Amino acid sequence: NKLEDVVIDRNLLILGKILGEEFGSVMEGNLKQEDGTSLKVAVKTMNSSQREIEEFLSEAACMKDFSHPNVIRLLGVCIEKPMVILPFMKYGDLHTYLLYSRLETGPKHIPLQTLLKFMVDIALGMEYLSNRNFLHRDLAARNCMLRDDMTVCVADFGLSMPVKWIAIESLADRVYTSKSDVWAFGVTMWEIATRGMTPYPGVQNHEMYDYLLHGHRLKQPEDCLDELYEIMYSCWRTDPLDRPTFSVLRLQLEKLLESL
Ligand SMILES: Nc1ncnc2c1ncn2[C@@H]1O[C@H](COP(=O)(O)OP(=O)(O)O)[C@@H](O)[C@H]1O
Ligand SMILES: [Cl-]
Ligand SMILES: [Cl-]
Ligand SMILES: [Mg+2]
Repeated sequence: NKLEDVVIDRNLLILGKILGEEFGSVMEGNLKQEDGTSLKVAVKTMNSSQREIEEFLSEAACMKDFSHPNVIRLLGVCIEKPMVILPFMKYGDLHTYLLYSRLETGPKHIPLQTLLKFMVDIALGMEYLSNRNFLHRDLAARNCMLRDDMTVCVADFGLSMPVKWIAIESLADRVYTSKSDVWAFGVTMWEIATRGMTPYPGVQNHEMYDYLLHGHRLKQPEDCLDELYEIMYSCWRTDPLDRPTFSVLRLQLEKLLESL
């Protein structure tokens, strides 16, 4: 009953072109605001029990209350069939951006100081979520969005295959904790320092557990500072408990950036 303040009236929403397509489609849209003005949004669609539907609205109400510059907001949900409504980020996801920087007509070559700042943004957003015991469960550069001022925010968390982002302990069992998000953040850092390489070249998805079980990890990128590799490497320690917290990671990266 009380969790209806997360619901948006359908006729305040206009749906346009598809941005992306398995168990959902994401579309551009316009949302009319209490302001009277209209905002550009991205809309992701997704039993029929009353117990299961309240569990969704609660989670959504939770996410709508998140307010941090490095965490994307949930604007609300429309129910026709549920659709979650997020602000549209014109500059798109960090992974594509990273690939474009390696091509003419894309952003310029991204210097080290900018790549590190991206990692600090993501660490902060992750620290914010972790502080609220909210597991992300799908961190990767493709899920880090660029705001119009070029700050990075984490996205596509909560509300419920990317094998190469999944921590060893989570491959082995049905186990996902904050330390698994930390593993994923290391992979995301590696994606950023490689300017968008797919993790583990030469390793196939189905080989990933055997490969990790043998103690192999993502290799240091060619010209990336030893200090930076040490930080990402600590994210993949076999024992989840030996991995640093996000608060620890975030300060390590700030101090590294500050040193340059
Ligand atoms: N809030 C948003 N604003 C703008 N584009 C978005 C937003 N959320 C997702 N997208 C884009 O829509 C497409 C589909 O997103 P998604 O289904 O989350 O796929 P992916 O697996 O690439 O992250 C992607 O290209 C993604 O970058
Ligand atoms: Cl590549
Ligand atoms: Cl590798
Ligand atoms: Mg996504």
